[PDB]
Amino acid sequence: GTILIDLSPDDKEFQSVEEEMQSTVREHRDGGHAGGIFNRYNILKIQKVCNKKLWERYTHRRKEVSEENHNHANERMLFHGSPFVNAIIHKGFDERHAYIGGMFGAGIYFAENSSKSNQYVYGIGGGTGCPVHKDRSCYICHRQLLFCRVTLGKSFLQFSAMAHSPPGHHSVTGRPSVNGLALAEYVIYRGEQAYPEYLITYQIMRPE
Ligand SMILES: CSc1ccc(-c2nc3ccccc3c(=O)[nH]2)cc1
Ligand SMILES: [Zn+2]
Repeated sequence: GTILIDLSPDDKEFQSVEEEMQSTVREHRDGGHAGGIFNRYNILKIQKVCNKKLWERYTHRRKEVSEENHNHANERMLFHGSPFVNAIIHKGFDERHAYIGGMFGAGIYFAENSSKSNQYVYGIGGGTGCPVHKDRSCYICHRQLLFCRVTLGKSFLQFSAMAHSPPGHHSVTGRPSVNGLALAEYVIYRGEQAYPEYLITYQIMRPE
C-alpha cells in the first residue's frame, strides 16, 4: 500500500525538510564513533511516504491520545534512524522497531537532532558501519533517515545525562542534563503513535 513520491528541490516542502535536517546536526560525545565525522549532509533525495491504511492507523491513535489530554495530541516532527527503515515505510512502526536496550526502556526512539538518529542508520552504536566498506564514517554510501510525525500526548519528563508508558502518560521525553547543546529525545511505546512522513536519502560530508 505504500507509494513514495519524490519532492522537487524547488518545492517549499523539500526545502523546509532539508533545513530541519541540516540545522539540527550537532557534535556527539563519541567524537563521531557511531555516526561519523561531519558538520552537514549532502541531501540526495526527499520522498513523501503515502500509505492510507498506515495514515489512518496513526490518526485514529492520535484522536484517542488527544481526547485523553484536553484535545492536545502534542504532535512533533522528529527524526528516526534504523536498520529497518525499509520495513517501517511499508508496514508501519511496531514492536520489532523498538530499541530494546534504550535508556528509557524498550520503545521506539526519536530525536530532535538528525545527527542523533544518524548514529542508528547502521544499527545500535553504528553497528559495523556501511554494508560495503564497513565504515561508520563512510562518505560514499547512501544513507536513509525518516522524518516522522509523532504523537507525544502527556509526556513523562526524564532529566538525564515493548514496555509501557509510565502510568497516566503517552510517551517519555529524555531531557538533556549535561550537554547543553543536545536536543531532546523521545520514546513511544505504541507503533501507532508515529507516521513515517518523509524518507530522506543522503550522505554525510567530510569536513574541509
Ligand atoms: C530496532 S533496532 C533500533 C535501535 C535504536 C534506534 C534508534 N534509537 C534512537 C535513540 C535515541 C534517539 C534517536 C534514535 C533513533 O533514531 N533510532 C532504532 C532502531
Ligand atoms: Zn560505504
